[PDB]
Amino acid sequence: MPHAFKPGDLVFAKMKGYPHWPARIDDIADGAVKPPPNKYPIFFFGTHETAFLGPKDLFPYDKSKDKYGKPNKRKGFNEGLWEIQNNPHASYS
Repeated sequence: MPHAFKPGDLVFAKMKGYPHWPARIDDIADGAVKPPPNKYPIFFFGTHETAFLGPKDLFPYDKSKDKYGKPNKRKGFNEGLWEIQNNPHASYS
């Protein structure tokens, strides 16, 4: 049975106007800006952007990859598919 999300969890993350996007729950670094309550720092593979999102926008990677894990025209997307599959815990700093 599911736990709450934790840093390291791999997901597809949904934002308005984008397709479900390969992404991970980031750790918050010492000195870094904390999310709002009930929100998580989400690192998007490929674009290496961060946004803050609640669980309603977060789709666990393993369950959803068959639906979402497919090339897409958008900039950064296919790079992001490579990262989430081949080195999802790396530093992209």
